[PDB]
Amino acid sequence: MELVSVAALAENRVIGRDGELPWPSIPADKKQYRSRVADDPVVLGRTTFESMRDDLPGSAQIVMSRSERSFSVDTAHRAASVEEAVDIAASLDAETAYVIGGAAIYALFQPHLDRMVLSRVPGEYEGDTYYPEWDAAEWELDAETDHEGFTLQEWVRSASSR
Repeated sequence: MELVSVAALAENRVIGRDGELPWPSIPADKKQYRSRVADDPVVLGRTTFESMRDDLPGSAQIVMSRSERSFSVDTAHRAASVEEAVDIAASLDAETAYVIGGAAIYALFQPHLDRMVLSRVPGEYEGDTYYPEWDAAEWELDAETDHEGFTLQEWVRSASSR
């Protein structure tokens, strides 16, 4: 298919403070992220990647920026656009990819995703890394379910019926 974005967030829709997220990681976060993204390649920022230099996601780790390439693991690589992020994920070996995302990533990828997977986590936070708005004719609800610490949320792009 193509690629699906996977971020976790609270009040003001805050992604996190240090990198991806300000809590360390609950077992439902690192198990839903690993049965979603551990086989599949992930497209992500310098906020989320300056973290994932320690913990890596799946079969590759793509950065949407304009840096020189070459980062830390051999499964870690750099996209210049959405077209360069999809062409590098399909060049390694994959049908779908994912996205942790982003200060810029979810805000640039929103029209180009297969799905917007999200994680609704309580506790209420100050205002550092921000997520985009959600609509009704751009994307519908694929799945809503309860998880350990949060609510899982799967959004699908607009499907034709009548």
